[PDB]
Amino acid sequence: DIKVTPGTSELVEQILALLSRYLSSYIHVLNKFISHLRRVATLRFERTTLIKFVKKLRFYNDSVLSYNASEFINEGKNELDPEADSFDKVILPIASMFVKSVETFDLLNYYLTQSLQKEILSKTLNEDLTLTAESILAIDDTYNHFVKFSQWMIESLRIGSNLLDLEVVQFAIKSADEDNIFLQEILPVNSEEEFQTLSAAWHSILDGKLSALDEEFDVVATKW
Amino acid sequence: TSELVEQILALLSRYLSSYIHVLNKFISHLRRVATLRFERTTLIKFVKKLRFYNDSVLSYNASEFDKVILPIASMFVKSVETFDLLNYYLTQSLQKEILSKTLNEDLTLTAESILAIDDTYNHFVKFSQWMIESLRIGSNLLDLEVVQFASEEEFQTLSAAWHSILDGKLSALDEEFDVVATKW
Repeated sequence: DIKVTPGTSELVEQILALLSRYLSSYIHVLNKFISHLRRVATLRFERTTLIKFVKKLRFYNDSVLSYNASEFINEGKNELDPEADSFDKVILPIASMFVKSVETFDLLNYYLTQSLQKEILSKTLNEDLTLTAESILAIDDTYNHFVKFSQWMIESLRIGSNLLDLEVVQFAIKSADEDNIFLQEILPVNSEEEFQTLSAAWHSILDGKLSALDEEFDVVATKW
Repeated sequence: TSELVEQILALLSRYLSSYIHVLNKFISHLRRVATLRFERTTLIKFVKKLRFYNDSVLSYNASEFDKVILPIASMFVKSVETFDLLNYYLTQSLQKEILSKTLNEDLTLTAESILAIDDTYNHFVKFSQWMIESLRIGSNLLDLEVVQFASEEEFQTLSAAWHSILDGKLSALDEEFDVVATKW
């Protein structure tokens, strides 16, 4: 139904630029932490795990920044009947990349803010090596908003399926055995113009979450 | 084509269920090794995600162009990059940590289970790469990390050969999994 226009490739690159900024922010703070952890001999193997996760995030970020949206977008001259790309089809690969990246950040956040924190305390007692409570809060907040953004893109285009579902959203749903961001906070709507508007609002909400994250990340890296 | 997508997804479900099975057993056995408490919790996080993917795939009923291929390729890519993270944690970092904390080999993986884990992974990577490239749906957003460092009958025919190769690998894997589980 909805067809791509000559502004679509721009919109896709702006959406992907947010993901690059989210990936680049972790790359930056974890590069700094991994470098500091060279001095702590008992965290040798946690350090190699974090380096694994960083290599992956850099891989995703390098892929996002290499994507030439134009290559994958066939416009018309003005709705070339059978050949202008459908909008939902142009967004699907982007939503797919968001979903895969969100599920990585779910695993990495849990390692970095739960498991590792306890392990660092258990091995060293050293609160200087831990994240601040405000950084964990900002990590969780940003993650929840990228998850909701991703749900928003997918459901507003009706491109959703079991294969594009996020763990945390399905978990919140299934917790229907009884400020509820993922939940029956539903969504509906209806043209590329209307998509562009809501994605302009989301861009601004995500850009604010990311500046806050960066600020907390700058503060914690003070300790190192 | 419908029963072909169900065949491809079933291989993915078998790969996922096989890890779910052996890690559920590992996690149980770690239940009372206090020095391994927070490692056990990270494994539980990974298993919960593999369970989630598996349930997703099993619930998916093939009944719906780009809007069929791409969610499926997307699922394989996302599953593979996860097993890439989990294999590294499970066969490298955690193995060393286990040796460092316990001082013995009673909880480690066999050298053979590790070879099987890596062999299956490498075959799922080549399989995923083969499908995506042959179906000409490749993009930076579907690339696999590891592939960076390292014709109408066509699809049907190679699918068949891969289904046979993978079925074997999966069977070898699950063999080595039973072997390490008896070791514990």
